[PDB]
Amino acid sequence: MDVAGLTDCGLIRKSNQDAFYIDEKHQRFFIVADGMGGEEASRLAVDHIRQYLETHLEDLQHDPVTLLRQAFLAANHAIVEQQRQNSARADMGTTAVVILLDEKGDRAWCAHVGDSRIYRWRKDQLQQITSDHTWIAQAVQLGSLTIEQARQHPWRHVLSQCLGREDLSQIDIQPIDLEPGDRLLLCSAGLTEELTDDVISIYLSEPNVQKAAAALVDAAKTHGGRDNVTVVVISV
Ligand SMILES: [Ca+2]
Ligand SMILES: [Ca+2]
Ligand SMILES: [Mg+2]
Ligand SMILES: [Mg+2]
Repeated sequence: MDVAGLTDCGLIRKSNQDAFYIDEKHQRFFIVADGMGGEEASRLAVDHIRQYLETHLEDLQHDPVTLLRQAFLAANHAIVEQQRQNSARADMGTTAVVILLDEKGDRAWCAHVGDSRIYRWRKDQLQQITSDHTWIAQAVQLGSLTIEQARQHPWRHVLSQCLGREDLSQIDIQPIDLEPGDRLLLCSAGLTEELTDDVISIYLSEPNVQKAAAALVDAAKTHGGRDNVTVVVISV
């Protein structure tokens, strides 16, 4: 498999509070986080999830749901501890999206908290796997609010879940089976606020994943680059 990752401050923001990690050694897991002390929070999330998976993958890869829940909870606690040991950054928080591949490499466990996304691409069609933890997306799902005005709503990106909360309740985890030639995309909402799914799907069709990742970021900036933007692209 091939993988590429890229983060960019974008054209407007003063600093980049997104972070990411790719397991380049063994290609087992991939992480993107979007902070909001947001830089501390996203860095804690990425580091703690990485270290937890590195440590427990061997023992727990047979129970990926428990492994992922425990990794996310470790990150959550680390952020909450720093909130307590820090009045200034008392409300710091971050999203996270994680893919953990099984040993064989043709199943991706997708885990997330927040409005960063995982997508799967296949033969020029793109599917969003994760459902945003936003008050707005919850409306579209269970009630009155179309994707039409939801994508236009001003509270579009207010989070209903984030890492860094004592009362973290929801960690969404689901498996997806993979076929050769599939692409997986982990991204912060800096990408999807600028690029429609149709546009994203085109850049993902670029055979070279390093080129696809760079093109996605460049495209997000050419479209306005209003926020930090991070992508990880995996070719199966
Ligand atoms: Ca942010
Ligand atoms: Ca954001
Ligand atoms: Mg097959
Ligand atoms: Mg724009």
